[PDB]
Amino acid sequence: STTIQYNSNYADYSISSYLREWANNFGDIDQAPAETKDRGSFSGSSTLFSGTQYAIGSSHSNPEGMIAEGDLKYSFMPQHTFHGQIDTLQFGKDLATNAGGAGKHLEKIDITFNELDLSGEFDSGKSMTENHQGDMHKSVRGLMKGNPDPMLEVMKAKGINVDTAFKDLSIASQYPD
Repeated sequence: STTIQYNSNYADYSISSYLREWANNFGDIDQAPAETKDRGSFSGSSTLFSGTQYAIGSSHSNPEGMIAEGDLKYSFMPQHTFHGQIDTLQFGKDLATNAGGAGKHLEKIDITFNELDLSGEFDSGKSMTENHQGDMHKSVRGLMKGNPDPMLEVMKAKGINVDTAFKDLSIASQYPD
């Protein structure tokens, strides 16, 4: 089952209120110019467009960031679809690089989803419109564009209550203080 760990400073927030705050501050990646448009980084595999971790911070001089872990694949040219399976999804602030030999961490961890089972399939013979409708792609793309609604819809479809405060959510445990 999906469970959640949360920093006690967010005990009164819900998934919805937290992600709306996080996404507003992360901002829309597509409104950043190339020089500062940070498309994130993969680690965990010896190749460029896939990995066991994907980490991305705001392109708008704000500290918000998110980390996904799982079997993470990006189809690159020509359909640019994120697919595979996200097992862990973490939101917070202040991404920093781990020691080399590797990946990133959030210096301020706010919310972590454990065993999220957020997946998407890619079929090169389907259109870009259809491939972009996979749960993993639409939800992560939306967050990158400052829009938490697709991820919230995916979480509701998983039976996760996105309106309950973390302190009252039966699947959520506070991080120790």
